[PDB]
Amino acid sequence: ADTIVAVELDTYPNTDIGDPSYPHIGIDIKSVRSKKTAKWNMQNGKVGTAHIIYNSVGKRLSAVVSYPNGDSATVSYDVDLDNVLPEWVRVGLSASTGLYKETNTILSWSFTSKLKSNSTTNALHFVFNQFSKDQKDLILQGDATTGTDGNLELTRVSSNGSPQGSSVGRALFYAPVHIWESSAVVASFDATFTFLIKSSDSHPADGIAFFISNIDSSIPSGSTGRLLGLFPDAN
Amino acid sequence: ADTIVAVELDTYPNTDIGDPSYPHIGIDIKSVRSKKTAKWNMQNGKVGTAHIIYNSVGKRLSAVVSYPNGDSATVSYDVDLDNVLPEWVRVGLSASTGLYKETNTILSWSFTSKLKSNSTTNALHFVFNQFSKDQKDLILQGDATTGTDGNLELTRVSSNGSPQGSSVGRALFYAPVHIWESSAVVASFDATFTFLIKSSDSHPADGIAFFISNIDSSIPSGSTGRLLGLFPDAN
Amino acid sequence: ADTIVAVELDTYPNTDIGDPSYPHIGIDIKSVRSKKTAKWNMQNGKVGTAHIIYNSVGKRLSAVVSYPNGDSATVSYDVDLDNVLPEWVRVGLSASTGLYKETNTILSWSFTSKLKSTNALHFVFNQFSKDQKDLILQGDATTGTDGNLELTRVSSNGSPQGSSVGRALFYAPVHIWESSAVVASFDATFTFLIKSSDSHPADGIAFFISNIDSSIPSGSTGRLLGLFPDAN
Amino acid sequence: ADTIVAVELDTYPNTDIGDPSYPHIGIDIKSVRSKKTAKWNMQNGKVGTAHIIYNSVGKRLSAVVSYPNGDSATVSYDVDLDNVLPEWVRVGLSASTGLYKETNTILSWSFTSKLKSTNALHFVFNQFSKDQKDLILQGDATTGTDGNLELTRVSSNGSPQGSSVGRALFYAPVHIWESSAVVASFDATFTFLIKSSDSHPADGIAFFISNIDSSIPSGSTGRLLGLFPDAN
Ligand SMILES: O=C(O)COc1ccc(Cl)cc1Cl
Ligand SMILES: O=C(O)COc1ccc(Cl)cc1Cl
Ligand SMILES: [Ca+2]
Ligand SMILES: [Ca+2]
Ligand SMILES: [Ca+2]
Ligand SMILES: [Ca+2]
Ligand SMILES: [Cl-]
Ligand SMILES: [Cl-]
Ligand SMILES: [Cl-]
Ligand SMILES: [Cl-]
Ligand SMILES: [Cl-]
Ligand SMILES: [Cl-]
Ligand SMILES: [Cl-]
Ligand SMILES: [Cl-]
Ligand SMILES: [Mn+2]
Ligand SMILES: [Mn+2]
Ligand SMILES: [Mn+2]
Ligand SMILES: [Mn+2]
Repeated sequence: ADTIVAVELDTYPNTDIGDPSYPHIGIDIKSVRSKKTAKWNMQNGKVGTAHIIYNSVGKRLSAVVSYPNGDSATVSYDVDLDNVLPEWVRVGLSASTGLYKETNTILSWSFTSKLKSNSTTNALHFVFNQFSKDQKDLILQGDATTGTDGNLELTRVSSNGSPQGSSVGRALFYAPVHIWESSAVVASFDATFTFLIKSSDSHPADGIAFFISNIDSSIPSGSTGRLLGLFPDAN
Repeated sequence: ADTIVAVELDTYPNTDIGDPSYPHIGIDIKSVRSKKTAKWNMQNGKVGTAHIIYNSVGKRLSAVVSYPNGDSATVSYDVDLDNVLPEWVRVGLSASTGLYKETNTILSWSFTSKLKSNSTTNALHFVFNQFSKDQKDLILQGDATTGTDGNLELTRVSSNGSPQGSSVGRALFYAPVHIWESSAVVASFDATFTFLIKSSDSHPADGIAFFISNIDSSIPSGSTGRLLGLFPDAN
Repeated sequence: ADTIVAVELDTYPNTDIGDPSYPHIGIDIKSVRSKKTAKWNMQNGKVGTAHIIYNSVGKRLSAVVSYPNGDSATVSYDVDLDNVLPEWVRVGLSASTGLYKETNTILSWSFTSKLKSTNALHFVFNQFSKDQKDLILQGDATTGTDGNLELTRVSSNGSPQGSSVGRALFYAPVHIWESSAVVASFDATFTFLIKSSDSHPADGIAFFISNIDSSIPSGSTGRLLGLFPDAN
Repeated sequence: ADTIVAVELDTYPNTDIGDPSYPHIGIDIKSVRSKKTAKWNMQNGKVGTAHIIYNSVGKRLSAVVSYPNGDSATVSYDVDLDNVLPEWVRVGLSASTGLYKETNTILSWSFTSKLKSTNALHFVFNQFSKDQKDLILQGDATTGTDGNLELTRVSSNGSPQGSSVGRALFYAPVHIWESSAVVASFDATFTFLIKSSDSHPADGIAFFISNIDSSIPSGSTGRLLGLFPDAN
């Protein structure tokens, strides 16, 4: 199976598999059953921003999701990712729908990774504030598409604009990322994305995640719905 | 009194005032008596590197000090600096000597502060990899000088190069820094400096600190030696 | 007198002192009579963006001003700024009104200077604060609670006032060149909103680089854009 | 054929194909016969640094190569690279030897591309890894355990070999221009160590920008620097 570290924006409470009974942000270490969650008020049709932060000194993976009116949710988890991730990874965004559905629109995405030693460094930084129709530095998987409106649609949307159910899609940056290296004194990464989740359903579902995977990661078969395109099962 | 948050590279164990019985790196929140320390092997005459990291999501102030042979010490402390620091600060480097002495030479210093909200930001970044004789964007205090060798000598050195006792000096960046702001979702800062501590004494003393202070901070009277130019007393 | 290098966004043609007969962007080296200009269609009430670029290798000072519909004006001038500026400088934004007027609202400003062989300064304001401790405000310039920097005076009911001048300078001096550096470069970007109900908007906005102790020259409202004591 | 824009650090004068009669730095636009050159004193066994700078406003491609004693050579060429390069590219380093030889050791490489109206790519290698998954190595190029990138072949006892050619390309394609961008800029820096015990060092190192599927052209050792199929 793939190795997955992720931050989930989980719009649907699947209490059968350990979700809390409300929409939530979560930290996922090799399981869709978050090691840590926090209550999250997803604002239907509003543009939200997620920030994800980690470094090898503090060994704490932190995330905050916020909307323009000021409401925010935060979750942190203490973990040494050196003991979890392979040395080389790809980084990506994933989203899904199931019996319920929502747009999983990404308006922007930035990422920075640094390996530091004895000086004021190896580094990778990319930022997309507009996506292109043929975005050659992104690997799209599943239902994910980039449009001429400058956005990344992780899950399927109809020609009339409406989201579709039982959809799953992901976008990974093209280059592998050197996420740790034994001679480095500091390894850090940061990610930010902005998103627009909109639904006319009885309940929106399923959510968006930022994830870090093995370089050859692919969408697990059957990972629509509650598995967020990240995991083959709810274990 | 000034308000001080600092990371100390403490070369002399002052066990009377709560130092551990070995050289150490420490996190100082409004007291020279560190809230958290870790054992540190200072390598006499070698160039070391210190990295300091904080963000308002994880609320953990982390530091690591390392030398070219690979040895490193790390300390982290959980603290919400919003409840400690004023909104506007200056950032700086400080060092002292006492009855024992050492060179407190800074070879480079970088700093980044960011205030983020709902997007992929206000920011300040500076880096000095060489200091100038007349370094107009630095406020020097006490015995601190910049040379034509490209370094910052925080404490006094004789014409023959040898360090002097009972010395104290500091360098602050000229512009005030907006270290937190209530509408920001993320406030983060990072600092890195490289240093060369060298001594022929029976024991080196006293150490170097990176600090964040009120904008009008000055060297407390009598803060040579164990007080590291940061504090008026050992309380 | 001060030493001034500036990029001007000149909304009012003063053909009396060398302006072309249209609004224009210009490169100003120690005089308000631009060394190089390009025609500029200022879009009243729209948010524009100015990008300014220089490096000591190419020794070209370049600027472009653009609006969201894509219309843009560009101007470039070959100059070795080592021969013009003091080693240490301050960097700033300036604007003026005169007999005609406009808002000179800055929504964001960023700046980067590097000396490589690296020393570097970078700041970004995407929202300004009411009491902006790392800005030196001169003349009529204020920062509000709307996150913007108003370079010239605006009345309580929101409207711009005439014969106004104001500037904002970054607090720290900047080391703009150093003889041992292989590359000295700088870049600046700002976004602005110029709005006018006048018969003609005037006078404009500039990004400028000055001696560290620069102050608004006496009488520099109107066509002198808060930068120069005279039209020489 | 490939489409190539390059900055060459040319250690061997091939006056037969248009080189000046001295080692030189040159700007190459779709041909090995540089559009612009400048005399260059390569310092055998010393670590040098190359800085390359371009932006779509000034439309000047500039480069400087320098050593720690301060000696430097600079070359600039006015060109609109929108008219030359494909929208998407890969960026890389290339080097060759021929009948004379040298080490073509890269100690560090950084690159930044930005499209503003911002999209951006930045990478920095200050130490290379043995299995460098974000580099595409072509020809004789290898990465070691000493943290360096060896573009041409070196023998087990450390010495450079003749008629060798190798390149390293960053794994991700780069969006080097986009029609809606107001500013498209890129910058690259690399540090290198060219060492030779030969009667003359040869042939040199280049930073280059190519079509995304670029490969070493057949026969491009020696004076063609791994970039071009011929001297046209
Ligand atoms: O922050 C800055 O000053 C530079 O970023 C920008 C520049 C131009 C435009 Cl249109 C939008 C942005 Cl965010
Ligand atoms: O990392 C890079 O590629 C750029 O940084 C440098 C550039 C030139 C020199 Cl001499 C030294 C350094 Cl650290
Ligand atoms: Ca769920
Ligand atoms: Ca002590
Ligand atoms: Ca005018
Ligand atoms: Ca040649
Ligand atoms: Cl369920
Ligand atoms: Cl299952
Ligand atoms: Cl004691
Ligand atoms: Cl005391
Ligand atoms: Cl006139
Ligand atoms: Cl006059
Ligand atoms: Cl020849
Ligand atoms: Cl040929
Ligand atoms: Mn969940
Ligand atoms: Mn101590
Ligand atoms: Mn004019
Ligand atoms: Mn040549």
